[PDB]
Amino acid sequence: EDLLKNLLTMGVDIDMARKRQPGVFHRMITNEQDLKMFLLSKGASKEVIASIISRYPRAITRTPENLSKRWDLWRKIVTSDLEIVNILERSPESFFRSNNNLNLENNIKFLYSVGLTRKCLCRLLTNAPRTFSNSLDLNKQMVEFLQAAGLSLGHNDPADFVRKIIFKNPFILIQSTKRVKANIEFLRSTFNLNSEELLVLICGPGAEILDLSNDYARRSYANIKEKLFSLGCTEEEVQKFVLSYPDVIFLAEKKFNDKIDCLMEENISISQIIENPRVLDSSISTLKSRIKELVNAGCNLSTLNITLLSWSKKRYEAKLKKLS
DNA sequence: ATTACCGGGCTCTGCCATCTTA
DNA sequence: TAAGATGGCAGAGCCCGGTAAT
Repeated sequence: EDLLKNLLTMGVDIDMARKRQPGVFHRMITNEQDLKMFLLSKGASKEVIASIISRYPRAITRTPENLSKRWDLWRKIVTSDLEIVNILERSPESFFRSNNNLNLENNIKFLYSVGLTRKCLCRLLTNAPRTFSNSLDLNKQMVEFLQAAGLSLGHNDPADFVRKIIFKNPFILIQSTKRVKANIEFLRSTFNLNSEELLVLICGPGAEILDLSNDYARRSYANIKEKLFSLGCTEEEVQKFVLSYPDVIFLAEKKFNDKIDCLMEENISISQIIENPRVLDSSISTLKSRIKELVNAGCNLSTLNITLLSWSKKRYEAKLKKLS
């Protein structure tokens, strides 16, 4: 009876919560009060708590014992309570979507057995907390898939390919094997692509391509190809460009296009752009801002070394002063 | 003294469909 | 036989600066 009343004083968005997990509002007993006190005990603010419950109401059905034990387990990896509060504020999901603290502990044990340092586990938990609410079996499937993928390519020891991939791509363990697989084949088919260069790309600059949802990478590449084609770039140039800078794939089509256009409207050549791909790191606002200042000075941009467009504020602002 | 090369940091959460489970 | 547990989807960059090269 008191549920809807307490949720209110807690400042919970009751309507949003009702829509997310209706079943929680039909339970006879709930522990919203204990949860609030528990989360307060560990630094969480009243607003954070309200936000947490609004998003994952089932949170209020956990007991003081489970909560405390789960938290303790996380503290085997994360060095402070505050670090755990921030993770839960980001997404309540990993912490609250399971009450199975045995599975959690097995996940921790299994990851250690994979050869991962506690520092790495901390990295995994902080970046991809949801790794730890996966079933052990799900985490096993991915690790196996990765070993199998490692040796199916030219890797001297798969067990170490796994750890490299996990370090560069903390999110790898919260992707389906279907998704990752599709992204590897995309890369393999689309480009060259010998195993040795595939490995490097995968454990390096192109690591997060493997986390890309279905058809997103193929579609992004096809737009890049078209856009660059219409601009007089050959296929080999496009390939070279994307491989020298796979981050470009993460941009939305319109953003990529808009960014190319905003540069070339100031008469920077497409050749200048793709030979200095990092200029594509700066936002359209930042590029426009700097382009104004540069042309606002003696600069012609057509013959200027445009690398500065993507330099840190400090280094850019310095070069700009000198330029006057 | 200045630019090139290059890696690292942030936050990547929140929804829904399908099973398990009691 | 409804909730809880679980898997898996779609989501759509920008910035800084240490160190090597010049």
